[PDB]
Amino acid sequence: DISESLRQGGGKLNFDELRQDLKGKGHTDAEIEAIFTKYDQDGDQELTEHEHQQMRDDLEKEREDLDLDHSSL
Repeated sequence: DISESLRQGGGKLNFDELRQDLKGKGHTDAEIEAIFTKYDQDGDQELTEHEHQQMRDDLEKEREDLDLDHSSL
């Protein structure tokens, strides 16, 4: 509940869809679209779960800790 939205916040991140998470922040899409490419975490922002499924391998090479849900203190 504490974390990201649902359709976006729980599936895939897309520039236009990532907005579902961060709807309303920048001025023109061009500004945000470019800015993220350099400053965004992944510089991709437009990738669905289906595409993510095929392309990168995060968990292939990463170990999560045994957490419960959200716990940012």
